[PDB]
Amino acid sequence: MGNQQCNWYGTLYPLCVTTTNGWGWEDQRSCIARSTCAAQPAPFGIVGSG
Repeated sequence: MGNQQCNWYGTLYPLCVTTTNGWGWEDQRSCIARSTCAAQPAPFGIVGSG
């Protein structure tokens, strides 16, 4: 397991790489596109430990 996360201005969201083309939905929850997920500035960005 090794996916990127979306520290969304504080909250957390799973990244939607297939919907990396904007906001998407997956994992029975809402996923945020790749850059829209993490590409955002700090403290926004890729979350997770690895």
